[PDB]
This record gives sequence, C-alpha cells and structure tokens, in this order.
Amino acid sequence: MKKIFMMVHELDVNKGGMTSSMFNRSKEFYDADIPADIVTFDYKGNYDEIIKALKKQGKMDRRTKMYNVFEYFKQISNNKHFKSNKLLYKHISERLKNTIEIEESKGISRYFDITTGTYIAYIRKSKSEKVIDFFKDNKRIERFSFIDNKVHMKETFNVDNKVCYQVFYDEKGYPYISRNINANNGAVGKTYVLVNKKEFKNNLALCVYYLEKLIKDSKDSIMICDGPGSFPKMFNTNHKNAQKYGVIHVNHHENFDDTGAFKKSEKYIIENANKINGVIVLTEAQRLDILNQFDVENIFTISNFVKIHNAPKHFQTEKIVGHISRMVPTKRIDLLIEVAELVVKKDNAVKFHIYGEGSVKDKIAKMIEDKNLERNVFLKGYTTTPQKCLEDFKLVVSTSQYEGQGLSMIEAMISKRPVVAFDIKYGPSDFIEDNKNGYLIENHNINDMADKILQLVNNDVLAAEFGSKARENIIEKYSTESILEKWLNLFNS
Amino acid sequence: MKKIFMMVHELDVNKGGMTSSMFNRSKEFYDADIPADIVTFDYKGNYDEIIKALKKQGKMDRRTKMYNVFEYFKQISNNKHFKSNKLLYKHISERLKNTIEIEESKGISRYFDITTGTYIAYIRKSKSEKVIDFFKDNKRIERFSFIDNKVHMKETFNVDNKVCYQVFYDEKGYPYISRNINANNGAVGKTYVLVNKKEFKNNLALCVYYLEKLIKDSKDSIMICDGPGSFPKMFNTNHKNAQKYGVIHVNHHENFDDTGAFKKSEKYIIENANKINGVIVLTEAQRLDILNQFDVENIFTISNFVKIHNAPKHFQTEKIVGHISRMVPTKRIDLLIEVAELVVKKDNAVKFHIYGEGSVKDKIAKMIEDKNLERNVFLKGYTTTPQKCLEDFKLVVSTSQYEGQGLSMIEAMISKRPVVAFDIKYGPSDFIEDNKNGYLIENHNINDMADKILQLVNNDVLAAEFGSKARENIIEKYSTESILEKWLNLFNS
Amino acid sequence: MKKIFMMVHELDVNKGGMTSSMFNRSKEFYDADIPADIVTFDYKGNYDEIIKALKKQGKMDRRTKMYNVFEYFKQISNNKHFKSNKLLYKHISERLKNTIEIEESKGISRYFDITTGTYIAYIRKSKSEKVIDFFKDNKRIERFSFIDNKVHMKETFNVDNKVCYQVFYDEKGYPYISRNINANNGAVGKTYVLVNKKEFKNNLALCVYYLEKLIKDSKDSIMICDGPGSFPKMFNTNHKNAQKYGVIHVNHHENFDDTGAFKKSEKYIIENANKINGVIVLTEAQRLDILNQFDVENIFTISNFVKIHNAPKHFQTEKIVGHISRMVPTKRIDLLIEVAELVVKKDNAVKFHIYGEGSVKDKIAKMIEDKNLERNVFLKGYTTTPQKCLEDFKLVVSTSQYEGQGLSMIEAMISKRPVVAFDIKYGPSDFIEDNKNGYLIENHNINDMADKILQLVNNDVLAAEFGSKARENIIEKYSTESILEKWLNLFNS
Repeated sequence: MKKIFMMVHELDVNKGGMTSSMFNRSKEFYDADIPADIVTFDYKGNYDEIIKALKKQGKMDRRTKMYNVFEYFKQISNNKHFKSNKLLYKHISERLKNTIEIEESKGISRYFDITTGTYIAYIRKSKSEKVIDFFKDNKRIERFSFIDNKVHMKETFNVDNKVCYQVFYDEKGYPYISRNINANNGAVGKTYVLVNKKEFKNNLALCVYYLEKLIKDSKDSIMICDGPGSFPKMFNTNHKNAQKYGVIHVNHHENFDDTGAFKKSEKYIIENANKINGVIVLTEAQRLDILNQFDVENIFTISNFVKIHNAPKHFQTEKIVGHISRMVPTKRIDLLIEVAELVVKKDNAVKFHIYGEGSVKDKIAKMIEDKNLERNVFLKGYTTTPQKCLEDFKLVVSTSQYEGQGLSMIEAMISKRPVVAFDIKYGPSDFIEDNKNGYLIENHNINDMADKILQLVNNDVLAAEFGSKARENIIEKYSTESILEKWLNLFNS
Repeated sequence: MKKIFMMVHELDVNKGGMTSSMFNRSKEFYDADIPADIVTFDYKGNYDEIIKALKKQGKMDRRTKMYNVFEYFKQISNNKHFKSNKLLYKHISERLKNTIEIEESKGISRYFDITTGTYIAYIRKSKSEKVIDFFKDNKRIERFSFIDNKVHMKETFNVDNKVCYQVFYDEKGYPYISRNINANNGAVGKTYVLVNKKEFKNNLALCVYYLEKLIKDSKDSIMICDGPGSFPKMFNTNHKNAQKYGVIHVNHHENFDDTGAFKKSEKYIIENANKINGVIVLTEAQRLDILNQFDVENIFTISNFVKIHNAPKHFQTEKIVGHISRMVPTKRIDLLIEVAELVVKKDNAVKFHIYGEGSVKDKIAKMIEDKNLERNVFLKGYTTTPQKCLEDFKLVVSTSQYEGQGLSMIEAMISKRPVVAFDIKYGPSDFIEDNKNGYLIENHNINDMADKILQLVNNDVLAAEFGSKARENIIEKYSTESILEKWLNLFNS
Repeated sequence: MKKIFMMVHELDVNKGGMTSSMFNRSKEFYDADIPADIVTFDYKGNYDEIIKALKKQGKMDRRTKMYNVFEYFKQISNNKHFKSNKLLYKHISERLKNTIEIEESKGISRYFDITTGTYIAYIRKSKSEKVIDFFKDNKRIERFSFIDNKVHMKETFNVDNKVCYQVFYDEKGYPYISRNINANNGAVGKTYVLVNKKEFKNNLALCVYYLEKLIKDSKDSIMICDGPGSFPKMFNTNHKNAQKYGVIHVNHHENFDDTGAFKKSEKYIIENANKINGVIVLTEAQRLDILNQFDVENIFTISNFVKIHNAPKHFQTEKIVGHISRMVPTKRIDLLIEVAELVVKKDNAVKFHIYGEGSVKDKIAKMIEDKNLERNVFLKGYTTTPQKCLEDFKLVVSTSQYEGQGLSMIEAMISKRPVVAFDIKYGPSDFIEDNKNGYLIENHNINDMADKILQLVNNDVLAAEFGSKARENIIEKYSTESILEKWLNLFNS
C-alpha cells in the first residue's frame, strides 16, 4: 500500500541526468509494486505533448505518472465550468475589429487600425500554437498563447517589454491562476488561485499547500525529493506521518573552491537531515564526508539502480578512445585534450571521439586547433543513441574533477569497455579496480593517464580482459534487487 | 480692528516647536482682542480631525482659526454644486464590475477580472478611511482616497509607481483643483483650479493669489510669517497697505560651518528685511549679529511669550539631572554623555534622565553602552507631559551648540529648576545669571560643566535657592504684557 | 527624351550649399531641354508651402519638380478614397467630450475631465497649424498635427516622452503610412505602407521600392545622387538600364585627421564607383587623389555650373576686407582673426566684415574681444543678399582648410573682387592665378597672407586690375555650355 512521490521542479524531452535516474527509479519501484510517481512545479501549456513524447521515446516508463501543481487546479476549474468562456474569445476578437492585415511571413501578420493607423496586434501561427501580441502606444503589453486555437495562457509585459504577470486558463478558457513575475530575475511572486479565490506569497507557498492536498498524511506516503531547489516545497509541508527524504546527486562541495565551501541548495538539505527521515547520497565516500563536516546523522548511502543492458556483439580492436558527457567545467575536457596530445605523440594511430555539447564546446574546439590534433581528436557532437557509441570504443576515459557517482562510467563498464579515469570525489573508487578492470589514475596526473591509455589501447588482449572483468564487477556490486531492499528497509523503518 | 495672519506651511498633532509658539502667540493676541489666526498651505483630507484633536489636546486655542488654501477653493466648489457627483462613484464602481475578490487580510482585498484574470484593483478599508488602487498592465496607476466612504482625493502614479499628479474633490465629489507632482523630489508644479478654470505656475503662485483673496489690503491686516519656507508666499503678494513681518526662530548661521555660511531660507528673509515691515528675532544678541553682517536695518527683537504655569509642590532632593529635547545634532547629546561620564566618576549616586527621540537616538544609546553608564544614564524616550517630568529633576542641563532663544530652558526655570548650560548663540546669556540662578558654562568646557553639576546636585540648599531665583528672574524679564506692548508699538508704527 | 532625377534626403528654405547647386544644375538642364527634377525622402506636412516659398524667393526654378516618397503614396491614398475619414475626427472630438478648458496663453488651452479632473489634452493653435496632445496617466502619449484644421500626421510617445511611432494621413484623413521611430537616435525602422498593405525593413527599403516605381528602367533615365546619405537608396535599386551617378561635393578625407582617414558616406560612394556609371568630383585635383588611394576608375571631373551675374557699378575704394561663409571648424575663422590682428597693426585703417553664423560664432566673437579688434573686425551676421555685400568689399579673404571647389570664392571673383586665400584641397589652385587675379597663399602662412592683404588693400590700382582679371578668368574656364557638354558626353556614353 506504499506510494512514492518524486520531486523535481520540471520535466522535459531535452532534460537529462537526474530525470533519467528518477525515471528508472520509478520503473524499479513500479516493478516492486510500489507506484513511484513524479511531481513537477512548473507551467507548460503542452505538458501532455511532453510526457506523451517522453514515454514514446522510452525515456519515461508508461506507468510513471506526472503530478503538476498548475494542472491540479486546472482540473478543478475544468470540473467547475460547463460552457466555454465565450466572453474571452469575444474580447480578443473585438480588439482585432476594424483593422488592416500586413503579412510579413507565412504565419506572421500585423494588424493596424483602419481608422487611425494604430499598431494593434502581432499574430504568429505555427501548426498547433498561435501567438497574439497586443500593443498599446506602440508597445507590446499582452501575449495570448493558444494551443489548437484554444487559449491557455496570457502574459503582461512591462516597460522593458518583459513578463511581469501570468494568467493560466483551463480547457474552457476560464482563468484559474494568475501570478506576478519579477521582470528582472524571472522570480514568481504572489500566486492567486482564482478558482479557489486564494492568495499565496510565492510559488513555494502554493506547492506546499498543493503537496498537502495531493499527498495523504500516512506513514505509507513517501516523498523523495531529487531536485534540490524543490526541497523546501517538501520540507515545509505540515505532514506528520508521511515520510520525507532528500537525494543528493552531486558532490556537495562548491566546485573549484579551495576555501571548503558548500553548494547552497545541497548544504540546506544536509543541514536539515535530522529534521526529516533521511538524506540519501549515492556513494559511501560522500556519506562519511558529510557526517564528518556536519553535526547531523540521518545520512544514508543508496546507489543508483543500474540498467544492465546486453553487451555489444564484439569488442573494438581499433585504437579508438571515447568520452560521452556534457561540455561543462566540472568534466574538465580541457585536461582530456592535454592527455590526448601526450598520447598521440607516442603513438600516431590512436583516435579520440568526444560526444557531447555545452559551454566549453567552443574552448575545446579552439584548443584542438592550437595543439594540432585535428586528425586524431574529433568532437562527434550530441548523441541520442549513446549505447551504440560504446560499441565503437576500445576504452573510455574520464578527466572529471567532480562527480556524484559517475553512472556514465558504470554504464560504459556494462558494455564491456574498461574505464581509465581520475580518482575523484565521488564514485570511481567504488567500481574501478585499478589494474584489474580499468585504471584509477591519481588526480591531475595526466602523464600517468597517458601511459595507461597507451598500454590498454595497444594490447587487444588487455582491452578485452579488463572490459569483461568490468561488466562482471558492476553486476556483482550494483544488484537491483539489493538496492531495492536497501530502500524498503529505510521506508519500513 | 487689527487682524493677524500667521503663516506656516502645515499644522499637525505630532508637529512641534514653532507651532507651539504660534499657538500661544495666537492666545495672547486673542486675549489682547486682536484675532490672530493661522494660515497653512498644504493638502490634508482630514484637516478637521487634526484641528479638532489639536484643540481637544489643548495644544491649540479654541479661538484660533486655521485658514487653508485648498480648503478655500473646496468651499467655493461646495457652494457651486447642489447634487452629488454620482458619475464619479459610478465610474469607480463600473471599474470593479465583473471581478472576483481575493481577501488577503481584514480590510485588504484584491479584485481580478472574472473573464480574463486581469488584476483590477486593490482595496484597503480602515475604520473611516478607504483606499482604492487601480492597476493597468499589472501596475498601479491610480489611487482613490475616501474618508467616511466619500472620495476626497485621487492620485496618478508614474512608471516607478510614484505620485506624478493629484486631484482634490469637494464635499459632493466634484474636482476643484488638480496639480502636477515632480515624482523625484515631490515638488508641486502647475496647479489647476478647475473650479475657477485658472492655471498657476507652482503652489507659491497659487498661495500668493490666495493670500491676496484672503487678506484685506488694509494697514490693519498684519501678516506674520513664521515658517521660513512660506516667506515668499507672503513676500510676493501685491498688498500695498497690509503689514508684512517675518520671524526668525533659529540661529541664522548654517549649523557646523566654520566658513561663516547662512541658512538659505533665513538669509533670504534677512536680506529682504528693508523691503518689508520687519524681521523679528527672539534675542537681542541675534539682532546685532544680523545688523553687523547684513546691509539692512529693519530687524527687531521681540522675545517669545512665556507661559507662567505653577511651579511643582516640592523640589527634587534626589540626585536626578534632566534634559528634554529632540535627538538632533544641534542639541549635541553626544557631549551630554561625555559630561555624564565625568560626573558619575566623582559621584556614583547621580542619575541622568534624557527624554526625547530623533536621528541621534541610536548613536547616543550605543555611546552609553561603550562608556558603561547603563546604571546612571537612562533614555526615558518621548514625553507627552514634559511639565510633570520637570518635577522629578534637581537641575536641567543643556549641551546645545545652536539655539534661537532656548524656551525649553526658560520653561524649566519657571518650574524652579536651575539650568546648567553652554553659553551659545542664542539665548542662555539673556536669562541665566551665572552663580545666581544657574550656571552659564563657557562653550565646549565639559570639565567645568561636570564640576558645576556636582556642586549643584550635592547641595540641596543651592538647588532650591538657585531654582527659586530662576523663576523670580523669568517672571521679571519675560512679562507677557510688555512683549504684547512691544508688538503693538511695531504694528501701530 | 533624357530625364534626370537628382537625389537629396530633404529640401528646405533655410537649407543651402548643395541644394543651391542642385537647383541651378536643374535650371541648366531644363534650359538644355533635359528635365532635371529633385527627389526627396523625408516627411513634411507643409512641403507645398516650402516649395512654393523656395520658388517665390527665386532659390528654386519654377520648372524644377520635387518628387517625394511620402507624397507618392499620399497621392495613391487620395485617389483611393472618396468621402472624408469622418470616424477619425469623431474619435478625436469624442476624446475631448466632458472636459473643462483652462486657457494658458492665446492658442494654448488645456482640457480636463469634468467628472474626474483627469488631464485629457493640450491644444496649441497657431494660424494654420494646430496641435492636439493626448495624455494618459498624466503623460503625453499622442500628438495629432493639423494644417488648415485637417489632420496630416499623428505621433506616439514613449516613457521618456519621445516619438517612437508615426502615422501619416492623406487629404481625406485616411492613414496611408505608419512607421516605427527609434526614440533614442531618431532612426526610422519598419515602415508600413497601409495603403498597399506592404511592410518595409527601413526607410531605405521603402525609397528603393519607390525609386523603382518612379524611375523608368531606360537608358534615358539618369539618377544623380547629390546627398551622400541618399546614395544607397539609389545604389540598391534593381535598375539595369537607368544610369546611376554619385556627386562628391566635399574633400573626401575626414577633416582634421593626420591618420589619412576618409568620410564614411563618401568613402562608400568612391569604393562603389566601378559598380555604377560614375562618381563626379568638382576639381581635377580631387579626381587624381581618389584614383591614387582607391582601386577604382569610374571617377570624373565636372565642375559646378557658375551663375555669371552682372559685376557691381563700381569698385570699393575703402579698406574693407570681406568673408561670407558658415561658422564651422573647416572654414577656420579662428585663423582669420589671427591674420586680421597682424594686418590692423601695420595699418589701423583696414576693416574686416565677417558675414555668417554657426557653432564657432561664439568662440570667434570672444576671440575679437581678447585680441582687441572691436573697432576693426565686425561680425555682420547672417545675410540673405550676399551679392549686395560683395559690392562693399575691396578684396575677399579665405582661411578655409577644407573645400570641395570653393564656389563662394568663384562667385566673389565674378563680382570683380580678388581672392586672397590659402592653397588647399580642393579648388583655389584651379581658379586663383597668384600675383595676377588674387593671392594663392601657402597653407597656414598667416604672415604671408597678412602682407598680401596689406599690399592689395592699399593699392586701389591693383584691387581694380586683379579684380577685373579675376572675372575675365572665371568666364573663360567655367563656361556653362562646355560643363553641360561634359555631362552630355557622360550620359550619351
């Protein structure tokens, strides 16, 4: 009779990392007969289309449900009214009355008052979505947003033409919620639930009320909070029986901080660990780190569930070294190019395939040019099928300075590909057996890493032996049955 | 048949100092059969309530009338219309038409358009006063202000939500005046007397016209201008027979200026003294100072009238030293703490009671902590009954660097309390007889002042003898009959 | 069958220099039976009144026509409608409905809402033109501009009360064009031809379309572009047969630039000379300069036509030295005062008459005071009859550092007045024969110029001989028949 609620601010088709885990964690719990659903706290006029696509693409399980604060009230409003809000559509159409249309593109058209030449409206049609912008004294003041010719949301714009206020509409066109938006930072202020004629300080206020309405105050109701920003939404509920857990997915220490600083959102979760049921960390290393620095004891280690897909038909014999990750400073791809340069000198043959995109994509691209490794290092860009990429690698390398567990390397080892990576906080140390299933390089030692890639990339015997021992290892440690038992013990306690 | 008009920009229940004098000066002239009324130049929707309270509290005489520029036209408008301005209240109510109410507090409620969710209005009810704020494109643009459910004033707000324009309404809701307000500084620009369909450059322009309409151009009409900011309102009238006098209530030299600078407003009055009937100064010291530095001769000394209330039943035998004044830099309470420290060392017994509030209240409070005089110096805060406080003092001390006359010390001497104060510009020198009725300490000599407080606070014989000689002195010099004769001589001349 | 179109952004009664030339160039071509008309690209509600006046004053030839982009569409709109746009005038009058009028001056009146006291409108009547400003939340938002009580243009104002959008109306009050105005710089953005329901990126876009509609793509259609800013309006047309020429009227090198920089607008014309029919320069000196610095060869020298008016009845015998020019830095009037000082020392008699106005008028006025030449140097201000001024001069002096040809000095020589000027780029060298018809002073040599003015101003024989030889010379070189033949050769080629 247990029921899990996993919290994250939003869900999207592009969005990854944490969501991927949550999606899979939901499959496992649903398989274990504990419905584990996702709760989001954002507005999306097309959430149905997003979820429908996520499930079609097989990223999200068919069983997994997504609860959303704004949809919750939208349903109350849908049930409350019976005829369409004809007066709203009449208001919109009346505004566009004695006007002349000046087409700019296909969908794009502008509307000017025939009697005065005043600029009235801008309209942009686009398959299913239509946008109507209303002007006043030559400045856009409003934006009516339609999906399938039915309005779902209206926005008011300030002097700097920036959203200062939102209004969401139900399936009949009636307004159910409105809210002030800080134009500068985009922060959500006073939220007005027009359907219930109730005011809320901020969105947090609203979601706290919502979670109290959604989740039954039973010891059987479990709240796992993945998204660290969503933590106080959970933490602030009046629930006295329902269980509250928080999951830390990243190394809690502020990245590139010799001062010993902590990540704001994470620090807050860790600090309150005794005030809730528990704080879940992925590695046992992180658990001890937290217990040492903080005067709190409700910290627990529960690894991510691991998807044990079938290993490729055959090993890669060619000297191809791979890496699949987001292009961000924490991943230190800058160091990867420095190792790549050291490797290609001692052996010209070996090629490096770097999949991914982000901020540092440009810096790394220019870095290859200067180091003259254009014929060896190839930035293969974004990938949608990363499992198919793994088939083509002899070994996977990771320069990452900061990690939570490094599931990416774990996922590589299942595909019988050995990992040569820097021993960092946190993860590699747990699953990489140095000189057995891959190489656990001492941090920053680019010369040692270069030597070990050359060793492994040249011997086809080692690459196959270390790769097979890598999969055998993950299967042993990361047993899905046991990780589930770990959770159950924690819930039933 | 003489009639006096005393000018000050505004009147209020909190307001003090000058107003107190004006109020009492009005009693004396009314007693002498010369009606002396107050003329104000500010908008207050509740002026009746203010005056009613001032007179109930006995601060303002029952006979004293208050003439006000905005009330003057309001009466013309009241007399001009016969039915209520129904169309205005209809306009306001129509704005609040198809709306939904979202209560925040008791009086506070918000109004949103049922068809569109637009934020329409904010309403805050509060016993007699109601406020309606109207919004446009999520920003407040207008504020209708009601008293007893009848609108009296409307305000328009700029982009930074600041008053840029006012409209006052009469007893029927009709507009009689409107005016532009500089949003930055709050300055009043173009004033439009809608009742008379007349435009005015500034408020000065308007009040000048008003004073010409109010005051008869007879030699029997006397204008005393107390408020220095109101001076040009008087000075600029076309009156050829009516008398124009200006009163300087403070030391005309810019405070804390070694350069020998003059106070803008005051300098202007002094400079024009020959162009008007006269400039009245409180002390004979100030009179000579002005005559020396300025090439003008219409300066006269006429002290403040003094209220000779009954002295307390008995003297204070306990070592309690007092001070009742506003907490401002000119009063130099910082020096008072330095004298208090010097005194408490030589005699632990003596306690200091400092009544009053202002800007330097915080600095002085922190100053007592550091000097460790918490058990001796007590900041008794604001007082409403200062005469009752005087009963509890053995002697009154004053560190004030700048004064106009120092009526506060005079008022203390009437209550048979000797004054130990710094000899400054202007006042003490006239009424304090050193080593006879109090101590006239050489300025900044905190060591001499400390020694004299100790002398007086210890000898109960001296404290009673000097205190009695203090009252005997004020009664002699500050004879109410003679001060009145001084004025009469000036008017009849 | 040839037809010329001369381009300049605008035409006005005050405007001079280039326009004067264009006007005269049009007379000559009309006289030679080639209609040469002016094409402008600006809005003026009273263009008719301007042209009517230009032609009355005899500045513009009666035959010369002025084509204007905005008038072009206005005519299409005039022809399209049959009844007056009654609804617009109804809209304006309805806005001014229940209002009270507060007169400020004669034409100036303000309108306030009788029910609420709201500031509605500002109206300023002025003989033929009327202006109505509409306010909203106490701020002007719109300005209806009338000529003979018929509205021609409306303007929308931003938060800083600055024009952000224009709407022009036809002879019936109907809107035909509207356009966005960048409030900061005053730049014209998106132009909407409401009559044709067509959008245009910028004004350039619009005028390019217009020129294509106006000018027939025949080899007989000639486009001369005088105004350098109007160049791309011409340059960007799709015309494959019509001739495109550009005229440079000034020294193309950026003034006061030791770096060897070029004037943006001019550089662009010169750079594209091979892409068009030709680039016309006034002097042969400038032609070579351009051909040297730029890898282009379509540069041609065609002087300005010269108006050979009758020389005065008699020479000026008095020691009067003149100068008629705009007060700008390029003219270097600062140097003229330095020469004037050097001259008046060696001979007190000689007086300097400096006609003109501009920016440096103030600096030069203060410069005469310091140098103490008040009794010799007289700034005669702006002149409307410059030919009558020439009668009163013995000799004309020019300190100008930068010139295009210096027609002003040529015009002086026709009036038999010798020119003593600095040899600069470009012009003087062509028409001044040193020690024959005037003096061609080596640049900056103020001492040599001083000596030559003294020589000439003293000898009445020389002043008459050099002056007569000056006119004889201009007549020879600047033959109107030959300049016309030069153009014809270029067109017919």
